[PDB]
Amino acid sequence: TKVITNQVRLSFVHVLEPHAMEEGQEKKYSCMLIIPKDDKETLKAMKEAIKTAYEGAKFERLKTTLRDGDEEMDTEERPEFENAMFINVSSKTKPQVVKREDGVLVKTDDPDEVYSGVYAIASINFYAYSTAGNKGVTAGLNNILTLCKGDFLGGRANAESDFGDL
Repeated sequence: TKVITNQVRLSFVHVLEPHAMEEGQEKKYSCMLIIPKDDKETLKAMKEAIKTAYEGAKFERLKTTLRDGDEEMDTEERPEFENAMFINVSSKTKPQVVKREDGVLVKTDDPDEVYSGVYAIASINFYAYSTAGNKGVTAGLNNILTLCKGDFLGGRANAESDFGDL
């Protein structure tokens, strides 16, 4: 079940303080990992973990949270997804978030080191769910190593948002 990625890019970053996805829900810690499709190693490991979660709990019809950037996103609007897979990972408890300093790991909560767009190594853990007969395999967030580089991925609201009322 458990994967330690190579380099990925973080987006929708809520690892330092928890956030409610939707109104009324429990606040959680979460982020999106964007994984280059070049990274067979990480994606195979994910595949294998997903398999194991399924094993331990009809496969071809198995719902999972590992998604295809090029297929699901418009990569001219959102180029961070170009040629990438992506996965939203969540944790009810606070993950450890660290960086390397003089070769040792220390915690950081600097918003300049931990931000949407930053590159990182992440540990996650896949597991089976079943919620109001919503069934499948998902992944929990464990910890993050921020590599303290990458351009900021800023929120941009959509047209329906900007223009929808009038």
